[PDB]
Amino acid sequence: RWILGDKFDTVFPHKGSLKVLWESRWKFACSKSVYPFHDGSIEDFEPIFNHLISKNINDAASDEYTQAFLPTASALEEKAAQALQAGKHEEASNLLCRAAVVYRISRFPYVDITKPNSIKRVAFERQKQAYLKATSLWTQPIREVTVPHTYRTGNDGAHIPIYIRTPAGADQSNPVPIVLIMTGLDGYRPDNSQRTHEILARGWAAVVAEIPGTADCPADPADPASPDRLWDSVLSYLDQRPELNTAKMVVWGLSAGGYYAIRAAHTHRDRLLGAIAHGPGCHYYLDPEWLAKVNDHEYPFEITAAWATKHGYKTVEEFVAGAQKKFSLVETGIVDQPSCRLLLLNGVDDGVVPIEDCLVLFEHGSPKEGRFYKGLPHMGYPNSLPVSYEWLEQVLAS
Ligand SMILES: Oc1cc(O)c2ccccc2c1
Repeated sequence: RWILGDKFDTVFPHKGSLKVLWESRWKFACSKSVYPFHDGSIEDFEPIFNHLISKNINDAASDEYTQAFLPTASALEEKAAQALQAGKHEEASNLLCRAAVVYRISRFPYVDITKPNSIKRVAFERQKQAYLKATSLWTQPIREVTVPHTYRTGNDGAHIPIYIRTPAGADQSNPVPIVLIMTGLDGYRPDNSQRTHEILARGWAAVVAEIPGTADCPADPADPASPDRLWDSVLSYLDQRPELNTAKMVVWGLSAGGYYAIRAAHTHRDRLLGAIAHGPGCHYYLDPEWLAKVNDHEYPFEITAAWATKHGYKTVEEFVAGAQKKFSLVETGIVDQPSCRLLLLNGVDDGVVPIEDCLVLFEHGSPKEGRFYKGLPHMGYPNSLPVSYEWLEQVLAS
């Protein structure tokens, strides 16, 4: 049935084994300081994972996993405190960024938005504090703005915390283009350092916002229209900001954020020059046959429990039964209207969201843009990253 083919019916070897996950993927990813260990150091993680493997802790959702990371984070914060006092601001920033990655992995894969007393929420709260302190020392610092949700209705929260970073020379006389990052299930606003570096290096502003049913997003996760109101608030705030040119704006949806990039490309087409959807779902990812096997593929841990809560469902059974008809951009007809330019990027052999969720968008609305990587899993890294920046350079060209 699925383009994924033989791999669909496979149980991936790291399933329920943090040992195999580490030894076969995460150890290498950590060494290279690439996702999910970007900004991070193997010297910080190897002792923690050796501890987790020795105690045979495989459930990332459990407190035993989360709390294994916190003493390392503490020691890094003290090393940073020492570095700062000695006037070593670059070292202190790096140590705090390293602490942020330790907190990030500790709260993998999902901070439960309904359980604010959870250790993973506490980990995320400490990560944000570490990260803001680290980035306050940058020549172009990341600044948090709490955007009032003026377009809030129903069960929407009041406040939209976003990260903004502006390149050197950005002012009312010379306002700069905007790349608006929409983050994912396991990546929130502090998890995008290198993306902000690249955006600023091309003379653009970086704005980072979390998606409904994650992190500090106030959008009603149960209301499919909640993202539309969320972006009405964010885009209205950016319109007012004198140094940011909203006439040259692109949205960048990462993984779970890809759904929201695709949706926004239709709902807000007249306010966007373009949208990138990186490893997106929009329809077939909520197919019960797909959700039956999604836990058996490349995602480091169980995903269906996190997905249930992120889609505003109290139970996984209720999620599998109801999600597609409610949230599908195809089923609901969101795709049957025009869109701004939309670049779809993924691995052909994505076992997290199906490649069919890129391909189906070519059978609706405006012409779409795509590059899909043969034999590559979810996100189609590393190939899919540099093409992202090539496309932004074209769309935002002077
Ligand atoms: O921002 C992201 C999010 C992901 O889920 C990724 C997965 C694999 C490789 C890079 C990623 C980057």
